[PDB]
Amino acid sequence: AVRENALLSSSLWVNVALAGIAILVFVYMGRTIRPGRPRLIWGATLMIPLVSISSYLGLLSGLTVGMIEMPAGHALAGEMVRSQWGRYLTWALSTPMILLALGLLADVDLGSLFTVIAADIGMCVTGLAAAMTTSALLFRWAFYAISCAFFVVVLSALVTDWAASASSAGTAEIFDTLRVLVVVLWLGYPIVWAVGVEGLALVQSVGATSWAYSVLDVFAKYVFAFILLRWVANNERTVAVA
Amino acid sequence: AVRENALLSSSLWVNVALAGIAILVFVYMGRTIRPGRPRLIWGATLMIPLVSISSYLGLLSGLTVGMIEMPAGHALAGEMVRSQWGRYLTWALSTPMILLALGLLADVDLGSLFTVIAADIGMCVTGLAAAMTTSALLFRWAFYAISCAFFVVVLSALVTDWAASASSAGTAEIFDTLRVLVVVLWLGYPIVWAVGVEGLALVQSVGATSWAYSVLDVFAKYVFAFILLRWVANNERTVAVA
Amino acid sequence: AVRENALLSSSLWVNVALAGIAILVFVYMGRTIRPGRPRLIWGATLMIPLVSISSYLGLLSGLTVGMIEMPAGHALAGEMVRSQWGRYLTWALSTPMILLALGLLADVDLGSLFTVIAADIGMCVTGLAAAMTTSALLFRWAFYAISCAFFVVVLSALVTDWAASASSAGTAEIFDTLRVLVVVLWLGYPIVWAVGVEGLALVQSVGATSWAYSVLDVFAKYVFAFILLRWVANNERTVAVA
Ligand SMILES: *C/C=C(C)/C=C/C=C(C)/C=C/C1=C(C)CCCC1(C)C
Ligand SMILES: *C/C=C(C)/C=C/C=C(C)/C=C/C1=C(C)CCCC1(C)C
Ligand SMILES: *C/C=C(C)/C=C/C=C(C)/C=C/C1=C(C)CCCC1(C)C
Ligand SMILES: CCCCCCCCO[C@@H]1O[C@H](CO)[C@@H](O)[C@H](O)[C@H]1O
Ligand SMILES: CCCCCCCCO[C@@H]1O[C@H](CO)[C@@H](O)[C@H](O)[C@H]1O
Ligand SMILES: CCCCCCCCO[C@@H]1O[C@H](CO)[C@@H](O)[C@H](O)[C@H]1O
Ligand SMILES: CCCCCCCCCCCCCCCC(=O)O
Ligand SMILES: CCCCCCCCCCCCCCCC(=O)O
Ligand SMILES: CCCCCCCCCCCCCCCC(=O)O
Ligand SMILES: CCCCCCCCCCCCCCCC(=O)O
Ligand SMILES: CCCCCCCCCCCCCCCC(=O)O
Ligand SMILES: CCCCCCCCCCCCCCCC(=O)O
Ligand SMILES: [Cl-]
Ligand SMILES: [Cl-]
Ligand SMILES: [Cl-]
Ligand SMILES: [Cl-]
Ligand SMILES: [Cl-]
Ligand SMILES: [Cl-]
Repeated sequence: AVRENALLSSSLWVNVALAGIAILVFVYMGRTIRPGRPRLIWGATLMIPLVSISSYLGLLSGLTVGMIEMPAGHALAGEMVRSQWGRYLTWALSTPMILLALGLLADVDLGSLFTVIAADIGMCVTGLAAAMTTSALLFRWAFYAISCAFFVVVLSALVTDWAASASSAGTAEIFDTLRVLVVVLWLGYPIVWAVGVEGLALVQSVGATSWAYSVLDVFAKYVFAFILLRWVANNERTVAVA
Repeated sequence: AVRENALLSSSLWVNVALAGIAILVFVYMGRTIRPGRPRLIWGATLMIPLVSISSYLGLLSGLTVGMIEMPAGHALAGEMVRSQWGRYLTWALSTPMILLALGLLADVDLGSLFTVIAADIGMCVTGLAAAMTTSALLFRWAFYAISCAFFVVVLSALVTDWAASASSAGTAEIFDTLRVLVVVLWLGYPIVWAVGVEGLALVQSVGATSWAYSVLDVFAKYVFAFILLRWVANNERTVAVA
Repeated sequence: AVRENALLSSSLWVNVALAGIAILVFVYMGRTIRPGRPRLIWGATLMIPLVSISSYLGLLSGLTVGMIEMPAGHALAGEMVRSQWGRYLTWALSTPMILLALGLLADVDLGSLFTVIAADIGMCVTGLAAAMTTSALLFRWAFYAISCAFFVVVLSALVTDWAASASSAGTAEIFDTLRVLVVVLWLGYPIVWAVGVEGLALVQSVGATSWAYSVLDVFAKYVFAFILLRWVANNERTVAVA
C-alpha cells in the first residue's frame, strides 16, 4: 500500500502524464480522418494509451500491486518482493489492441488475427502465473518458458502471413517499419523480467525494474501508436481501398 | 454472506425469474427461425438472458458480493459497504453479447466489431476497478472517468459506421430503434453508480441501488432482446440476404 | 500446497509429459505445411497442448488449486475438499482454441465462430462458479445447470450451420469424424464433475476424479489434435482452396 520511493513513484506518474498527452495528441491527429478503414484504425490506436493509463492507475492506487514471497533457490528466497502484477494483467488487453491495430493496417485474415490474439493472451496470463507462483522456483521459470512459446507464435505471424497480407494491402512499407519496433521492443519485456527482482534478481531494485518497463511502454505504445497513426493520416487512400 | 433485507433480496430474485421467462419466450419465438443470419442472431440473443441469470445467481449466492471499505473523502469513509461487484464482472460478457447481436443485425465489419467489444470490455473492467479501489477516493473516480472514455468509444460506433452498415444492410429502421434504447438505457448505469453508495452516496441504500440496476437490466436486456428478436422473426428475408 | 498422494500427482505429471510430446510431434508434422489455411490451422492446433501444459503446471505448482468447504446437503458438508479450479479456468482458453481449429477447418462464418466462443466461455466460467460457490448446495447446482445450457449452444452449432459450412468447404468427412469426438468426449467432463467429489461425491477420491479429467484431456486434446492435423497435412489442397 504505502510507497515512499521517489524512483518507483516517478516511473508510474510519468506515464499517466505521457499516456494522457498521447490520447490528446491522437484524438487531434484524427480530427480529419476519413471514415472506414482509417477511422477504424484510429479508434483502435486511441485505446492503446487508454488501456495504458488504466494500468498505471491500478499500480499507483495499489489495487494491482502485491507482495510475493520468493521460493527457495531465488536470490531473495524467504523475502517478500513488490510485484507490479497489474502490468502483466493489463497487457492482456493492451497487447491485443496493438495487434488489432497492426492487423487492420495489414488487412490480415480474421482467422489469423484470432489465433494471434489468443496466443498473445496466453503469453500474458502465463507471465502473470510466473510472477504469482510461490511454491517452487522451477514452476516460476516453467511458466516463463511457456510464455516465451506463446510469444513465438505471435512473432511467427509477423514474419509470415501478416507480412504477405500487408504486401497485397499496399502497406508493406509501414508494416515493415512497425514490425521491427514490435519485435525489438517486445523482446525487452522478458529481458527486464529475467534481469529484475522477480526473475534472476541481477537488479534487485523494484524502482529500477519499474522504470525499465515504463520506458519500454513509452516506445512500444505511445511512440509506436504515433508512427502508425501518422502514416494512416497521410495515406488514407491506401488504407481505405482495402 | 447473510442477507436479511427484503428490498435487496427481491431486486435479485425478480430478475432470476424474469431472465428465466425471457429465455423460455425467446426459445419459443425462434421455433420457426430459418437457418443462417436469423438463427444466428437468435442464438446470440438467447444468451443475453443466460448470462444475466448467471450474474444474479452469483449475487444471490454471495459468491460475487463483498464488503469494501470506503476511503477518506467518501460520504461513508471508514465504513464497509456492500459491493455487488459481480454485476460489473458479468457485464464484461453480457454487454459484448448485446453488441454482437446488434452488430450481426447491422452486418458491420468484423474489424469494427472487434474494436467495439474490446472497448466494451475496457469499460467494464475499469468500472470494476473503480469499485474495488480503496486506497484513495481520487483513484476510484479516475477509473470511473476512464470507463466513461471507453463507453464513448462504444457509442461512437453506433453513431457512425455501424449506422452506415445497417443502411446498406437494409436494417436501418430497427437499428435506429435499438440504438436509442442502448444509448439511453446504458447511460443509466453510470448514473446509478455515481448517485448510489459506491459513488457520491446521494442514495445510501444498497437495496435501492440494486433495484435501479435490476430495472435497467429488465429493459436493456430482456425488453431489448424481445424487440430485436421479434423484428428478426418478422423480417427473415432482409436479414438472411445479408 | 503439500501433496503426498501418488495417484493424484501422477495424473498431473503424466499430462505435462504427454502435452510436451504432442507439441513436439505437432511442430514436426507441420514441417512441410504450405502457407495459408493449412499453416493457420496448424498454429491453432499447436496451442491446444501449449495451453494444456500451462494448466497442469498451475495445478502441479498449487497456484490454481484450493480447499473449498462443502455446504449443507453435500455428501461431504462441513469438510474441506481439494478443488482443481485451475482446470475450469484454463478450459476458458483451451476450449475456444479447439473450437477455433474446428471452425477454421469447417470455414464457418466469423459471426458464428464469435457466438460459439462466447457460449463456450460462459460454460467454463459458470462451471468455475459452480465449484467456487459455498453458501448453498442449490447455487452450486444452479450454476452447473446454466453451464449445461451454454454447452448446448456450443453443440447446436456443430449439429447445424458448422456442418453445412464444412460441406460447402469440402471438409465434411473430417468434420463429421471430429464432431463425434467432441460431442462424446466433451460430455465426459460434466459427468466426471457430477460423479466426483465436487458434485454428488459418488466417487470421493480426488486422485480418481483428477485421473478421469486427465484421461479425457488426452483424447479431447492430444489425440483430437493429432487426427485433425494429420488430415490437414494430407489434404492441404482442400483446406487451402477455402
Ligand atoms: C504495452 C506493453 C507491451 C507491448 C508488453 C509486452 C509484453 C511482452 C512481449 C511480455 C513477454 C514476457 C515473456 C515472453 C516471458 C514471461 C514474462 C513476460 C510476461 C514479461
Ligand atoms: C446488461 C447490462 C448492461 C447493458 C450494463 C451496462 C453498463 C454500462 C454502460 C456501464 C457503465 C459505467 C461507466 C460508463 C462509468 C464507470 C461505472 C459503470 C461501470 C457503471
Ligand atoms: C481440454 C478440455 C476440454 C475439452 C474440457 C471441456 C469441458 C466441458 C465440456 C465442461 C463442461 C461442464 C458442464 C456442461 C456443466 C458444469 C461443469 C463442467 C464445467 C465440467
Ligand atoms: C527459459 C529460461 C529458463 C531459465 C531457468 C533458470 C532457473 C534458475 O533460476 C535462478 O537461479 C539462480 C541461482 O540459483 C537464482 O539466484 C535466481 O534468483 C533464479 O531465478
Ligand atoms: C468524471 C466525474 C468525476 C467526478 C469526481 C468527483 C470526486 C468527488 O468525490 C465525491 O466527493 C464528495 C464530497 O467530498 C463525497 O461525499 C462523495 O462520496 C465522493 O464520491
Ligand atoms: C442439472 C442437474 C441438477 C441436479 C441437482 C442435484 C441436487 C442434489 O445435490 C446432491 O444431493 C445429494 C443428497 O442430498 C448429496 O449427497 C450430493 O452431494 C449433492 O450434490
Ligand atoms: C478484441 C478482443 C480483446 C480480448 C481481450 C481479452 C482480455 C481482457 C483483459 C482485461 C484486463 C482488465 C484488467 C484491467 C486492470 C486495470 O487496469 O486496473
Ligand atoms: C475477462 C476479464 C475479467 C476481469 C478480471 C479483473 C480482475 C483480475 C484479478 C486478478 C487477481 C490475480 C492476482 C492476485 C495477486 C495477489 O496475490 O495479490
Ligand atoms: C465473443 C467474445 C466475448 C469475449 C468475452 C470476454 C470477457 C469474459 C467475461 C467473463 C465473466 C465471467 C464471470 C461470470 C460470473 C458469474 O456470473 O458468476
Ligand atoms: C477470462 C475469464 C476469466 C474468468 C475469471 C472469473 C473469476 C473472477 C474473479 C474476480 C475477483 C475480483 C474481485 C475481488 C472482490 C473482493 O475483494 O471480494
Ligand atoms: C481468440 C479469443 C480467445 C479468447 C479467450 C478468452 C479467455 C481467456 C482465459 C484465460 C485463462 C488464463 C489462465 C491460465 C492459468 C494457468 O494455466 O496457469
Ligand atoms: C482475461 C484473462 C484474465 C486472467 C486472469 C488470471 C487469474 C484468474 C484468477 C481466478 C481466481 C478465482 C479462484 C479463487 C480460488 C480460491 O478460492 O482459492
Ligand atoms: Cl497496459
Ligand atoms: Cl509499485
Ligand atoms: Cl449481466
Ligand atoms: Cl447483494
Ligand atoms: Cl486446459
Ligand atoms: Cl491437485
